Amino acid sequence: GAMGSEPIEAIAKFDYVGRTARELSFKKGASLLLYQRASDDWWEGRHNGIDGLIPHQYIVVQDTEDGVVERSSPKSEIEVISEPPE
Repeated sequence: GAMGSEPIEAIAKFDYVGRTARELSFKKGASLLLYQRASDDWWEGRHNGIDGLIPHQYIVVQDTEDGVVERSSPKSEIEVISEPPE
């Protein structure tokens, strides 16, 4: 960064094969884009034009901004319930 509002970059450090239809598959060295931390183990992100889930333990997130703290932390309950559903 500074990244402002843009998605965070990460690189795959290990190969990963997706085990469900929601999960991205990628090879070590791949460039990944991260939109939002879903949980300690998982991100919502993008690889090769396709949005899906990416496991935290298979990647290295690139440095800096904060900023990134919002996208890097899972959304809290109180944040989600602050607005009605669509």
